[PDB]
Amino acid sequence: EKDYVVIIGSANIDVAGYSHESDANPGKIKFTPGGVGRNIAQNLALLGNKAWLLSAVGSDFYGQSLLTQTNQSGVYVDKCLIVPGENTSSYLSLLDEMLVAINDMNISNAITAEYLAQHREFIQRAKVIVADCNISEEALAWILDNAANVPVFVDPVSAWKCVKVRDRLNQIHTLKPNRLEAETLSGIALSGRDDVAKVAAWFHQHGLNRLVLSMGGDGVYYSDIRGENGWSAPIKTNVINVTGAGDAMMAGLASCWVDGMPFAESVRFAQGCSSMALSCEYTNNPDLSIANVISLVENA
Amino acid sequence: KDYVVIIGSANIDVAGYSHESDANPGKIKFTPGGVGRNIAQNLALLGNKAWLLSAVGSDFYGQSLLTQTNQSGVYVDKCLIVPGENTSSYLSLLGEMLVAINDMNISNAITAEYLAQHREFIQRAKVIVADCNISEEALAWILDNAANVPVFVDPVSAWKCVKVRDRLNQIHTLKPNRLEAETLSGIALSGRDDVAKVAAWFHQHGLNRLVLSMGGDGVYYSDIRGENGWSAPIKTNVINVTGAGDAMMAGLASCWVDGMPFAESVRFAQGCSSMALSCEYTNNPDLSIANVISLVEN
Ligand SMILES: O=c1[nH]cc([C@@H]2O[C@H](CO)[C@@H](O)[C@H]2O)c(=O)[nH]1
Ligand SMILES: O=c1[nH]cc([C@@H]2O[C@H](CO)[C@@H](O)[C@H]2O)c(=O)[nH]1
Repeated sequence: EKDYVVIIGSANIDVAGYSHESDANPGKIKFTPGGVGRNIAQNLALLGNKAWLLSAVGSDFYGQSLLTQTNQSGVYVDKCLIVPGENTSSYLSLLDEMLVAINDMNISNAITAEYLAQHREFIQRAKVIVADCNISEEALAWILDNAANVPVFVDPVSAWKCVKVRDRLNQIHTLKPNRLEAETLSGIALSGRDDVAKVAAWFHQHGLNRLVLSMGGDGVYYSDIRGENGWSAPIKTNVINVTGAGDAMMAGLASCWVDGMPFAESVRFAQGCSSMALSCEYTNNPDLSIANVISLVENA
Repeated sequence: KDYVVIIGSANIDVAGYSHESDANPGKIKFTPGGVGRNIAQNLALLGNKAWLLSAVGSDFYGQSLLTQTNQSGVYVDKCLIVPGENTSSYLSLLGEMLVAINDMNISNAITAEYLAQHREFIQRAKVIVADCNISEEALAWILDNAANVPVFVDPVSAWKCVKVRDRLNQIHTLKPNRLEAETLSGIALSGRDDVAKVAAWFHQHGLNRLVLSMGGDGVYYSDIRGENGWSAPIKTNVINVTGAGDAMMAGLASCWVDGMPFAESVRFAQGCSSMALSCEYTNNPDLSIANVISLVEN
């Protein structure tokens, strides 16, 4: 089939260092593919979609390895950028539960409007576009201004990076904030479940088509500007690794949209994807598939 | 058609610098590391045909470590890619160093069986450099099968050096720092007054040549045949101390292979160390005979 999805976002090398026996201590150090956009792209390939990553890595060899590893999970990485003389962005975590974390993502800024415009007609012929908020405001504005009626799904990434979305909700098809992100955007505290209707009305008054609000233990509240809303309860999971849960949920939303699925069922399915990510030791679960998510959901 | 063989570990060093002081912005640098791998790179840069015998895992980042190493001149074609293992790494949080993690278990994949599959190739090298990251069995194998090829040994750390203690009579040149020499000999190196005694210990235990680096005090060198002396440090603007010992070791082995006398080899080696010290990286990209000679003649 000649249908594809375009993901525009960041590709990181995650580095986790675990202390044992808590100067130079022995321990375990794991390099993994990371970055919200790259992760999403990988989950979409595993969900069986033709996925193209538009992203940036540097010439530091390890950048090329990141791309290669990503390509092997199914992702089309050929249009990605290899920036001369820059380092490949990275997310470093010192664990024991995370003690300290460093965030080195300046190369995100190389994902420019000029870069994207050189692939304009290719982006405009995608079935859906997914964008994360690691990219600059100019680059996100470019995507939203040139989507040519292709739905743009936006992953807000963090309370800090989500704000670039506030003035452009009327250009985003589906937004998936967590509690802190939705509070930051709307300026309305999400104290309890009682507050979500008000926060959702805020998002829709500001032009957002569809809100997928994840509220942790409280579940997911979903709301469509056309009137449909509801709560979906969490899928009980024994959680091994929370990293990648949101990336899984975003991938499942977009895949379900492209597959022709209704909103409420797409949200439940997305929750299942997330659940698969949660019970896996990795940022992405290699066993994520329509089959297994369907099996995980129907058994509930 | 002459070459040098280096047997040791190949790491990815990761330096994370906390910037403004949770998820903190900062800088994270991935670089090639590992004593053996570093030495091999310095030897290629000094113009020698250098072959690395080492182990990396199948984690893609391993393959690129090899590729980057190769790009610096090193023949990486005989290295091991261990299925379903991770590439060893040295993680550092820095500003001075706060914490550092050491993940080097793949070192154990550099086995006696592995080396024996390249036995005749190792036995035709001009010199063999081995680091003490490898297991005691693997180091014993090298020393037992060097077939009269000189083995230069980098002791790596006070912890890892001890595997050398019972086999000094098989090692051509050993390059310990103060702490390593103290750990091996059991003789404290309190002041300069102690080196003669430490050196006599090493020679009574069969070591051919000692190159003892004493930090600020310089380098003390001693040959079992009688020659010994102090060489004063090369006054350097130190930017990055990582890699200084690896440059010094490379320079010793290169100078030996080049036919140089001991004392001149030590001065030259110090110059290499100096180039490494004044550089931002674990290896200086500008390391060369030309530049070391030019640095030394002053
Ligand atoms: O600011 C950011 N921090 C962390 C990530 C990545 O989130 C992944 C989990 O969702 C994780 O891989 C990290 O690299 C990002 O893309 N932007
Ligand atoms: O036990 C060890 N710690 C650190 C290193 C490496 O030393 C390099 C500097 O000499 C540095 O690259 C590290 O990887 C090693 O090989 N073994």
